[PDB]
Amino acid sequence: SDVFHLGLTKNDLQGAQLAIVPGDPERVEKIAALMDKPVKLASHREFTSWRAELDGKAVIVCSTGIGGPSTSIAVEELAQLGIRTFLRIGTTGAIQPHINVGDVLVTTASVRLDGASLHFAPMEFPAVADFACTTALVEAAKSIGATTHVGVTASSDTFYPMEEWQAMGVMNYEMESATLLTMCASQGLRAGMVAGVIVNRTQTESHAVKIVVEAARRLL
Amino acid sequence: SDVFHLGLTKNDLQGAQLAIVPGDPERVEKIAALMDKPVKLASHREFTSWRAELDGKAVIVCSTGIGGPSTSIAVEELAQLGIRTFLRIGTTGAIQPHINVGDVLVTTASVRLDGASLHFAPMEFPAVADFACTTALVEAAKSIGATTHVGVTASSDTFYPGQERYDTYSGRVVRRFKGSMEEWQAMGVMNYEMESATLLTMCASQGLRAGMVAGVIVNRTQQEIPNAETMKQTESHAVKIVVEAARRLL
Amino acid sequence: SDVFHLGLTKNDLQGAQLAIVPGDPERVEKIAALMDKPVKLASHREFTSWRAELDGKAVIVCSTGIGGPSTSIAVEELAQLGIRTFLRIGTTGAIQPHINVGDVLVTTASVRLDGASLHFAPMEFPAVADFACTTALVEAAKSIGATTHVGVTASSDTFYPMEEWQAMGVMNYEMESATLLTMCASQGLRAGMVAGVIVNRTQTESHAVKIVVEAARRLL
Amino acid sequence: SDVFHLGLTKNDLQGAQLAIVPGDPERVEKIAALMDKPVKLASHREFTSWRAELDGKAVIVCSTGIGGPSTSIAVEELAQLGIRTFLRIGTTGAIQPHINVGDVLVTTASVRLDGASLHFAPMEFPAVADFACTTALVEAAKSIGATTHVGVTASSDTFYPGQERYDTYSGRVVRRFKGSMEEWQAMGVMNYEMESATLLTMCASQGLRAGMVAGVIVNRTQQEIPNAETMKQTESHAVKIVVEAARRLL
Amino acid sequence: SDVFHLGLTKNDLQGAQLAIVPGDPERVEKIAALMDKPVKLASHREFTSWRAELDGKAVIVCSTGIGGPSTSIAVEELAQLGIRTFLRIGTTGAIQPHINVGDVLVTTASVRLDGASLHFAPMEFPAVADFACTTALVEAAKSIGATTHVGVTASSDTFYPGQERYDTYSGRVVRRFKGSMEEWQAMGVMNYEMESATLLTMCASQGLRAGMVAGVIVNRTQQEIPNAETMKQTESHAVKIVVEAARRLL
Amino acid sequence: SDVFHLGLTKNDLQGAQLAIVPGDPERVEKIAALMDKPVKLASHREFTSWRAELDGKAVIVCSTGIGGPSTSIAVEELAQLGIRTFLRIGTTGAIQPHINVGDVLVTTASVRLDGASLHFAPMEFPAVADFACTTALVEAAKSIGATTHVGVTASSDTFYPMEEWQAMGVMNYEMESATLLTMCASQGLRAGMVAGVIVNRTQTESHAVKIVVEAARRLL
Repeated sequence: SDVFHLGLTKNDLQGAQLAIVPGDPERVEKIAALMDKPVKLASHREFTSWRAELDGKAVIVCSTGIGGPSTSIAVEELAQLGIRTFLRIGTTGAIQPHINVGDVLVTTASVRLDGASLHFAPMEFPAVADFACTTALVEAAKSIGATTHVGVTASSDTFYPMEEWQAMGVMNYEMESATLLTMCASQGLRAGMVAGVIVNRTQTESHAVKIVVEAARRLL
Repeated sequence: SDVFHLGLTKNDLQGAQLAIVPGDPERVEKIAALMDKPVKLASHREFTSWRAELDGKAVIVCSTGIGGPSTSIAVEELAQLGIRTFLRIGTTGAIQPHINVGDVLVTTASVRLDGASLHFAPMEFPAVADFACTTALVEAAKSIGATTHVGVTASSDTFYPGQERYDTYSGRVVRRFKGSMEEWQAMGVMNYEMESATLLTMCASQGLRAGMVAGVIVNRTQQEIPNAETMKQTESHAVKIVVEAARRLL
Repeated sequence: SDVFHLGLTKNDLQGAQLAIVPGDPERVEKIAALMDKPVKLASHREFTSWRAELDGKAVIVCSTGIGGPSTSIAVEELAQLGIRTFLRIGTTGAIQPHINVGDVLVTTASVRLDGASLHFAPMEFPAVADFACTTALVEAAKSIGATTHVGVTASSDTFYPMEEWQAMGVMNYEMESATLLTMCASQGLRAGMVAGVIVNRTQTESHAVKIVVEAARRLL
Repeated sequence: SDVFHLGLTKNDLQGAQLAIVPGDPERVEKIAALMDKPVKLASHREFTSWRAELDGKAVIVCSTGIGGPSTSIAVEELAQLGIRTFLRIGTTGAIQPHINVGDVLVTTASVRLDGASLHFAPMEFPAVADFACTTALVEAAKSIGATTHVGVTASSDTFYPGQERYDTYSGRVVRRFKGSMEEWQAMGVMNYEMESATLLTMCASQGLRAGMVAGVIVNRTQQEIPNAETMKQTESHAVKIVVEAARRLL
Repeated sequence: SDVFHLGLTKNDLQGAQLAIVPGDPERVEKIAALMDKPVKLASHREFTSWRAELDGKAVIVCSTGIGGPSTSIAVEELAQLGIRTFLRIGTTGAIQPHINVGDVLVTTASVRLDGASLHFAPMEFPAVADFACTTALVEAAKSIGATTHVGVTASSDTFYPGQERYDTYSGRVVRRFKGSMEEWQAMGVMNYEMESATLLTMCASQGLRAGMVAGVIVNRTQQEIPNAETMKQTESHAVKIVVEAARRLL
Repeated sequence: SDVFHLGLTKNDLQGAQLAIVPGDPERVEKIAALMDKPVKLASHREFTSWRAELDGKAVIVCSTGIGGPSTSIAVEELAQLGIRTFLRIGTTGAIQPHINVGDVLVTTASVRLDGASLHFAPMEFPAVADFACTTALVEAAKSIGATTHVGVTASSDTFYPMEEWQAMGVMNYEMESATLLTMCASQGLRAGMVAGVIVNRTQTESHAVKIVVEAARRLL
């Protein structure tokens, strides 16, 4: 009602200033289930949103869809509704031999191989994560005894179609973080990014979900 | 289960070689309804598929989702499934003052303001529609009596700054897109959308045929706002066009 | 007199709103000869112009010279004199095995490998042909029984100095269409492009000349 | 018949190793006339060639046509024919208020606003003139008593938008060239033309020598218009300079 | 003599695996002074090195010089010498009105307005600081009671036009940087400097750890000018921070 | 005092309108020693400046440091203090087989492989030397019987980390000339560049120092 795509009003958010933004609706419900007073708000196209409460404060969980373009819509419209901190959780493969399936990756910054990040800042600007959010993710991962790696993620527009990134120390590949981190860092919004390792070519997801919620708690 | 995202098998398509591709899964059923024997195949994320019949030949209707990355997945997997002709149907706003709500747009080629197309051809390559598809769309529009505009669409990786919108959280657009809307207007660009640069570039570079039609449901450059029922009536006409276009391409 | 290079006045055009623009003077005379009341108007540098009449309406035939830069001068100065539709005819080689010497190519759009097109629009803008002009060329080719292929053409600044274009379905190579199509599509002018196949590495020009004239007729 | 466009054989050149290259074939005869025993070799499209003698050595005079693509053809084929030194003669407008009609410009290097040069060297490579050629041109100008300016020229693939002209059909220039003329003016660029980026880049990158001189026949930044006969007199002086430059390079 | 510019041998470092890297050789001694047993190793050009001890472990302090090219030399040679952690200390101006003289800046990542970083990773790669280094710097600042800002720095190959300064000889800035300062301000960039894009990109892409802290000594966006002694006191605090950060990284 | 880095006033220059700008302090002293009334003015960071006199006119010698960025500071601040002509002297290797150790290279223009030149003009603008300065360097080299080559130099941001430049006739590699030539040619300042060949992979520095001084003399 207040926004073009999400089908939400400011009032729906009950003062929420933080959102957790996974890609998929099934993951949204799982995340909200970990919190208090979970309520489904809306479901339009790729954007399924729930509301919940952490330490007496409202938090929103909203799916992004696939890629920077849909992610860009979700984040902008949530910011219009008052959210100032965004935490993404995903699941990925790793490209480094020492990263084990079951490990947790906290992204400090992303390689900008997407198209949407350029709609926010020129290529020379860093797709960097917020320091508070990065710290909270690392703390919450240690809190549940997760094995954690912290570093750079490669972010692109294609799922499928060179070992330069490995030689440069890149941890993993995904499709959304470049847009998310760039759009937030260049517009006065805080953003964090965490992922669970589900596969590694050189070689247990509920953890990342718990970690993102517990991180959110430290940021309220 | 033959493909990685759509949850479809080759046999499910019943030899179908043309697909109609809306963005929104809510629209899949209602366009399948215009055809014979509509059946719901699968529904996974924003990829909802239905199969139907037109003049005795199997046709698929499948949603793409929002943006080029999502669209590329849909197109790639359906191509694997044997689809060789893709007709995009949409609803859009216009960027020219003389284009009215209720008009129909057929896109000859797109301005590539996206990222995913670059994975299929370099920027020098044109995001051009197939001649046969474009002709069928133009002829179905005219047979229906629609007011039709044929030309260039700007295809953007974002709904907000790539479309030079200022009524946003930050109120700012990066220099690349500052003044960009006036530029496209002066160049004769008809409209903005978010999926066509990917669709048209990947099909033109891979021996597949694609076209795109859209109904105008709003115009940012006009003061008058669109009527409630006229927006729903423009959507039904666009749907009619795409089906009647498909009939000529079978 | 009215323009910098062509040596023409508005009055010279006698109301003409369409021009056929081949590269070479010998081709201009050949094209004008097919029409009624052919008259040579001027010859300065690369630009040799004739006037003629089709169905009682004035049409101009004007040579462009070699490449986007000279082509850009001819088209601009003809537009200043009132032309709003431009049809190019050339002769080329093909790069696709199924294209035969004697076949006719109608270009829907061009790969922009030239420099001059960038003086009109940034690289992301399509070097696309006008739909009416494209339709008229295809119709006129069928009218005389020509074997016709319709698709993308590669357009560059060099005649001589990778099989990526073939793998991408590109029909042929030339030097002028990118500038022509981009400059017209970005400035509210209609343009079409047709060529006769004179050679094919993977392997009868009067036809293309007749086709361009008959196409012009349908566009008046 | 040794080359593909000029319609010339090696023997036709009589061992000539320097060529004077105007753009317009109308100018070929009149510069050949300043030299001994002028003979018309060939004339095909805008490639008109004449041969002459200077201090007993054979010299060629050949037109290039308009733009880099045309020029590249001329230079490439003449290089094949054994030409190793190229002197460009032209007439030009100036872009600086203090450069007067009747002045002479010798170009040290060019701003590469063209496409064809990129086929010979990447953009990082300078479109720089040969030192010996530049020196000869500067010395011939001074010996004649010409008012001479030595510096950078902007070389454009277009006469209109690349030169930021607004008095055109559309009245618009793409953002790349909006404000570009004021930029070059502030950087000390002398003039605009259309062939030098190609000429200078291809010669500098291939072990060939090139220079360029031009007579100023107009100035867009001045209110006064040029006299009729002063434009023809500036052209004859420029021609004189290039011949006298050629004498020192033989 | 093990390296080509610093005039240092491996053994000179005494197994040191962390280095503090100021720009100015005048600052090398005074930061080495905060530590145990400071000794002057070498001094060649703007590469002055001192060694010291912190909690019993050898530490190096080495100047980088001005700009990315100079810095790349220092970092490369020290890396060869076995340094694996680099902490940059500087003094800087701010570009945000709410950042006050005497505040401290810890850089999370840098805008890459330089050339040398491109030799280590493509532009798409982020000029990002190490998490452990950034954490140590932030914690040392807070332990000291400093007012701290954590975020993005713009790193430029020039002090004047890349920082959009107009009070220069020419008074002009090339279009790329015209309006650029307002752009960075709106994006939340804290400050300008000249070495970090190179430092952070080369370390992040080569398995080395780097961070950067700086004391604010001036603010172009504020009318009030900085006090004389407050500039020297901000410098001593920054130095304190970097040493105390180093203690946690050993 | 008048400038941010160099520690100089206008008065320090005593009317000087030409500077010789080598990279290193040891070279500055050597150059000033060749002239009359040499006086050290200042030494801050990379910038060590001396004043001297040639034919009764003041000249400054000031070191630049390594690379375009430091060079850019020195040249700008000297221009603010009234210098309008700059001559660089260096020592380099050659990449052409016919260039001998002991030969002298006068650069007409540079390949722009640096980052700082772009802060002054876009890539299409030539990193070209001033004609007067180039002429004076060639004359002064002939004056002492030096073997001289005149042509293009490649200029980059890295000392260490393809034979395209050789095939294109490039004489040598260094790190400063691109910034110097571009920044001067685009801002109404004259600049020249000369170097002595100290090594050649395909195969006596005081000369270049004498040559730069004698060149300066001709430009006053």
